Amino acid sequence: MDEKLLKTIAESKYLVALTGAGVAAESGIPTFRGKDGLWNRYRPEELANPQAFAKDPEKVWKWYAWRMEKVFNAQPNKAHQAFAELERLGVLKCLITQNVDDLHERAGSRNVIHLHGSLRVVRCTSCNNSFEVESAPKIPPLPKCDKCGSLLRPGVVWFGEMLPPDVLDRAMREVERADVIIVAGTSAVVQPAASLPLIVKQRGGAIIEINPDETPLTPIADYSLRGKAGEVMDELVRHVRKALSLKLN
Ligand SMILES: Nc1ncnc2c1ncn2[C@@H]1O[C@H](COP(=O)(O)OP(=O)(O)OC[C@H]2O[C@H](O)[C@H](O)[C@@H]2O)[C@@H](O)[C@H]1O
Ligand SMILES: [Zn+2]
Repeated sequence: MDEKLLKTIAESKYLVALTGAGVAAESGIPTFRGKDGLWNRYRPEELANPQAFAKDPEKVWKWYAWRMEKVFNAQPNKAHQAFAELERLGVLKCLITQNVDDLHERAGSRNVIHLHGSLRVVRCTSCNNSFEVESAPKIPPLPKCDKCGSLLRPGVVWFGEMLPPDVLDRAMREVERADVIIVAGTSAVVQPAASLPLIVKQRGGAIIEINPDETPLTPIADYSLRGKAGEVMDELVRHVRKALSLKLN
């Protein structure tokens, strides 16, 4: 929280952000890895992959319906609010997230890229029909497509599956032009998302990591703030807004 950091942010020409599950932790949603991580209690090999879904679609759907209810009922936290405000102020140009929740949107964020899909989306496993839901379905019965009758599935990206080309390309273009990137709440291990901040640094930009833990990205982060995203981002944005308000214009 030194002048240099605030300066880097306030004077940035094209700041972007990459967020992970840690940014939703303060909304009561557990992260995937770490202490109470979901992947530590639930096996990603049975809940986060096409093979498992085909084997037992009822089990996978029951789990996602539960997660959907949790997210739809959760509220955006101070971190979500801070990112939306940083965008309102004209500083944050684009927010790229690995999160499948819609908390960034519900906080007011407008230019959001969902690298790994969204829990609000449900799509067919056979035809191209897809749509959004207001609340979680009850399982059983298995959600079936009203177009061809085939099994529907959560509109999220599972392990081994390819991120939508257009989505990753858009994110790539964003980081290729960013001079500063805030990387908050992500463990920096899952690819290709984890490689996006490297693009910014390789091109000459700065990395600002926000995470209570150190990660594989920490060694190259210009700034690495050990704290919760809610507290850190709220303070950072308030300081940035103040700095901007002081400019003689
Ligand atoms: N309050 C907090 N504020 C900021 N960061 C936090 C907070 N609480 C926890 N974290 C950090 O959030 C990070 C979350 O790491 P992950 O659980 O691996 O979440 P993520 O990086 O988004 O996962 C990537 C991807 O893998 C998953 O399978 C899934 O598809 C996901 O999108 C951790 O490094 C953790 O320390
Ligand atoms: Zn269909």
